[PDB]
Amino acid sequence: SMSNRLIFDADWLVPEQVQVAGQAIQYYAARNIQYVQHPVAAIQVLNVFVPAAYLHGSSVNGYQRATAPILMPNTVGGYLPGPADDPQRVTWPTNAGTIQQALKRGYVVVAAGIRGRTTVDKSGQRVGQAPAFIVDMKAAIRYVKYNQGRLPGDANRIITNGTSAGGATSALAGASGNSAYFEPALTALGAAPATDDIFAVSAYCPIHNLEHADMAYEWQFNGINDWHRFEPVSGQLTVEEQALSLALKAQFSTYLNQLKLTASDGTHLTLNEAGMGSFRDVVRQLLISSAQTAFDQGTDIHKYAGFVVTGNQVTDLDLSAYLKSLTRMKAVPAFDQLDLTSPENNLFGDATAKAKHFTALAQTRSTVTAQLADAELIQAINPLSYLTSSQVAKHWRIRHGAADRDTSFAIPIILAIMLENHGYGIDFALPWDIPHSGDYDLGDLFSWIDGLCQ
Ligand SMILES: CCOC(=O)c1cc(O)c(O)c(O)c1
Repeated sequence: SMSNRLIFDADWLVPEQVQVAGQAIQYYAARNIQYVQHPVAAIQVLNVFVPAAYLHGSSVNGYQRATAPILMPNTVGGYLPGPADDPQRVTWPTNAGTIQQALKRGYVVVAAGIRGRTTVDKSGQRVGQAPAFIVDMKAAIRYVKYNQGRLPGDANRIITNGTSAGGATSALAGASGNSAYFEPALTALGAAPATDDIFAVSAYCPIHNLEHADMAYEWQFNGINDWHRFEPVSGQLTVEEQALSLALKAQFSTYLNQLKLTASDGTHLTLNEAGMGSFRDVVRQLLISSAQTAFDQGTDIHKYAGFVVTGNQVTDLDLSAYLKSLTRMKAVPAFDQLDLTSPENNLFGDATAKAKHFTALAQTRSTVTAQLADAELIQAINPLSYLTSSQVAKHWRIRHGAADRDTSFAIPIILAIMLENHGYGIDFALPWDIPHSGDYDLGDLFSWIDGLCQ
């Protein structure tokens, strides 16, 4: 209700510890904070965790109570609801281990719970489909920022983190700070009256740019006709699927070209009608760079086909061979399925429709009665749209595993290039033989954060 003043009180913080890696880590916790006045779902609370030193005058890793970074991780996966996390948490889904490490690192952590596509309200009405997830994420950011100086850590040093859908969530938050589009939703929630622009973005395999992901996917996996994706399940593409695949691949050239992406010197990155060109060379060079890094560590990079090694250097790559050994994960279309059965179909549904299309192609060739999601909505939840009406985070670190087949490498790469083309700081890589996952390189992530904040 409006009796909730959204005022944080450090006296709520109570001491706890967690034994991790030969050390007990001392911290304080304040759990289940209602971060908006008018929540529609019980999941809409946030936890706050604080290195013990910050309640005793002391410092950790060069940070203090007023200066510490605020890590805002989320537990969002598959665009499902992400409960408020907790270093003591051991039920799926959780990044408790990351929270432990971030506390050890001296970060304040604010783990907000976020509605997802399956979330329902008191009556059993869906209230977690787009753009609920980013609205909630923003509402939690606003809470923190409204509470600057009551809440430990620096609210001008918020750094979101997330994996997959959670990665897109982190990314979208960094891209869309103070976007007018979300104002009516936040106001309807009674979120705190403060800004929601953040400082830095960490994102692992962000499943974003959803309305172009079908094109990017086929540009990559066309020619590979068997797919493999909890139960082991697999199929073989139909002629119809193959038709869509070939068409989706072709269309990707047209989309990619109009982006006007450029390389470091200044060359327009392009593709011809057959999907070949300087942009494909960039993808290839990034995989080559990923393989070299592993090679230098004594890793057998020939686990996957295609790599040319000359002496001690990965000099080239047969991209098609690699992709064939990587294997295709999703059928066609990969994201906007024609029978509305994908997570993203469900994501774009509403209180009325469980699922919608979000591309012209899938709406046109729909095998089930369906409507197209609002064009402004699709646009609003795509990070890329804010780079080409908001204040954007200036610092980004993006990772997508070279063994991750959940979305085309082209998706994170486009994001990284746009960021770079437009003057943002951007640390990008496709970590060798890394599957769909996140938080696997915390030592480098934390070092990157420490580079920004100290
Ligand atoms: C399965 C874990 O990762 C996900 O969050 C995720 C989300 C999506 O929207 C996807 O399309 C996907 O392949 C994975």
